[PDB]
Parts: sequence; C-alpha cells; structure tokens
Amino acid sequence: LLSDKNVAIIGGGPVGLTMAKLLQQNGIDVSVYERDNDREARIFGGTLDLHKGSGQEAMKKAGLLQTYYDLALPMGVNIADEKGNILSTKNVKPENRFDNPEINRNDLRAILLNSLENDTVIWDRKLVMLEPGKKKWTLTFENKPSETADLVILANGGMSKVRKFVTDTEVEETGTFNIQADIHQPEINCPGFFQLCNGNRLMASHQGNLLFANPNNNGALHFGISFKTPDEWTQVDFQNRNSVVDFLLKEFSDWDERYKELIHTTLSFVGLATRIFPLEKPWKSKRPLPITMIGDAAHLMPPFAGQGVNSGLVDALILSDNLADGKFNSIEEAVKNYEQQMFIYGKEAQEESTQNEIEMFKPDFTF
Ligand SMILES: Cc1cc2nc3c(=O)[nH]c(=O)nc-3n(C[C@H](O)[C@H](O)[C@H](O)COP(=O)(O)OP(=O)(O)OC[C@H]3O[C@@H](n4cnc5c(N)ncnc54)[C@H](O)[C@@H]3O)c2cc1C
Repeated sequence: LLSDKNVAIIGGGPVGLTMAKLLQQNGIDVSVYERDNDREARIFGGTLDLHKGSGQEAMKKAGLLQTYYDLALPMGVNIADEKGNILSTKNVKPENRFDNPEINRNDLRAILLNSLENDTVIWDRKLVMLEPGKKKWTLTFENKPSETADLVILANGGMSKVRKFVTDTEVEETGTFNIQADIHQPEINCPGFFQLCNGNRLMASHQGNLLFANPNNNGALHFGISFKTPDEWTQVDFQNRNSVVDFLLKEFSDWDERYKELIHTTLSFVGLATRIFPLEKPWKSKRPLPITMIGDAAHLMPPFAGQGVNSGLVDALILSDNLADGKFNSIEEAVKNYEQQMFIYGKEAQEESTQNEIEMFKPDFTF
C-alpha cells in the first residue's frame, strides 16, 4: 500500500518514533527527521506513563511492552496540603503495571530508537519548509540537504510551524501557566520536601497554585508549578532565577518551609504557557499530496488530567494499521479514516482536559 514509496516522519518524539517502528516492521521505507543534535540530547521534563487501553497497546504492537516495563517505575501518589499528607495511594501488586508505570523520556526514546533499523532517524534535521511537487514532497532543513517523500507525517510536537497544508487552525493559550525545574540529589538539596514525597509522586493545591512533583526521575526530582496566567503578564524573566524566585516566593508565601526550600534550591526554571491545538474544525480535504499529523502536532492539550502521550500513541497505532493492512483504495483514504477516528477520541480527550483545567484552577479547588 506504501509499496514503492517512502515516508517522512517529522519529529523523533515518543509518538514519531513509535510511528516509525510500526511502519518499519511492516516493510515500509521510513525515515525520521529530528531537530535534536544527536541521540544523547537531554529531554527536559517529567516522566511519561503508558496506559493499558492505549499507549501500552502501541508498545505491545511494536514488541516493546516488556522493555517499557523493565525500565519504568511504578509509583504511588501522595496528596498534601500547603503543609501535611492527606492521601497516600501506594501501588499494589495487582496494579504495578496496571497501566502507567513511570518512564523517563530519554529511557523511552532509547527503547524506541533501539527497536529501529540503523539510520532510520536522521539527527540535526530541523524541518523549516515543506513544498509539494508533482509526486513527492520536498522537505527543507535548516542548513542541511533537502529530501523528498511520498508521504509526510508531522510528529513534531504542539508548536509545529509547518501544519498549513493540513489545516489553518492555530495553537491557542488556554490561560494557565507552568513553571518546571529539576533538582539533583534532592535527598540533600530539598530534604524536607523529598521526605514528604517519601518515594511517591506528590500533588498539592492551594489558592489557585498547584504543585506536582516526582522525586525519582532517574534520581532527579522534577516538579511543576501551575496557575492561571496573571493578568499583569511576560513580567517574570525565566533567564533570571532571581525574578522567578521572587515571584514564586510571593505566590507560595502561605506554604510550609519545605515547599519554599524547593523554590530556593532550584538553579534554573523553565516557564511555559499551557496551550491547546483545538480539534475545532475539520482539517483540509484538498491536500496537494498525502500529509497528516499525529501526537501533540495533531491535538496538543493541557496535561493536568493525564492526557497527552497515550492518545498520540494511539494515533500511531491506528494510522500505521491503516497504511499497512491496506483495506483502503489509497493513502488518502487511509489518512482520512485515521483522522476521522482521531477527531472522536481526540475531542473527548481535549474536552476532559479543558474541563479538568477549569475545575482545578478554580481558586477554591476544595477540591
Ligand atoms: C508540563 C507537561 C507535563 C506533561 N505530563 C504528561 C504526563 O504526565 N503524561 C502524558 O501522557 N503526557 C504529558 N504531557 C504531554 C506529553 O509530553 C506530550 O503529549 C508528548 O511528549 C507528545 O509527544 P510527541 O511525540 O507528539 O511530541 P514531542 O514530545 O513534543 O516531540 C516532537 C519532537 O519533534 C522534534 N521537533 C520539533 N520541531 C522539529 C522540527 N521542526 N523538525 C524536526 N524535528 C522537530 C522535537 O525535538 C521533539 O523531539 C505533559 C506535557 C506538559 C507540557
């Protein structure tokens, strides 16, 4: 069905790599083009969890489920107030897989890279332009040679700049904001907070500020602090830790000294406005050549209720199935069938995550 043709996947994130695996095991000629300089670039961020109905099915189909298990870490969850423990959910043996053991993002990338043929991924390839010819797409990469493909699949994350051939829809700010950071040797550097987590992930919520932490992302503590974007903003400079620290200490002034120590001990902060790529309009039905989008490039949405990578791993599973099992007259029809399913579960996910974002940031999230 892709028989004399090649596929370009733009983006080597967890969705794009998984797309590449599911394609390539059915004999399809696929390359992944990834902006990262090389395979050891550090991926900033929290862990990912794969769920039994969805992301784990992608891994199962790719023959990687067990490997995901070996490298992932089941974790309990503690809910605390702006000082003490209000709920402690330890993981039980029936449930350690039950979905969603946590995996570090570089571990998962390495699992997916290792399952691919040599030179599937081409590193240091930032796609900046796409142009449809007669039969193939010309792909333009910053300061590197151009390439062609019969089929382009954008897997290049929520801020993709190269969507216009699929849709004119734009990314939108949802009105919340997230500040993230990593603390190394947390047992040493934020002891009181590290002891509160006590090996579990921790969430706490107070007066419209939410705090999420994982004390054990390959030995580093990762945390995020989220809140409704201040009307005043922008006004904090994430380059200057002092201005981020002043802002956070003001917002957290009520909170126990263990949380403040977390803010004090952080070397640098990454600030990011929450965004959604809304599945609001149908995508374009006149496309000059086959092209589609999966993962956050298709349906970026707030992460607060756990939605995120699982639905992108389902995208990969449904699209590769449609392209391989070839029950369709054409690639075009294969893509359209995928996009139709994806609009349904993708909209359900977005509604739940928008509704959850509203519910959480209500300043009186009791909750
Ligand atoms: C703060 C926060 C916490 C989150 N927590 C969770 C969670 O707990 N659970 C969950 O499931 N999801 C969570 N998510 C969502 C989750 O991270 C994403 O859904 C997931 O990473 C998307 O996978 P992806 O492959 O589509 O995109 P990405 O991970 O964004 O990867 C896209 C890849 O494309 C590469 N790329 C970008 N531009 C180009 C270019 N022009 N050319 C070539 N390559 C390019 C990038 O380097 C990147 O490797 C969270 C998101 C945020 C923001």
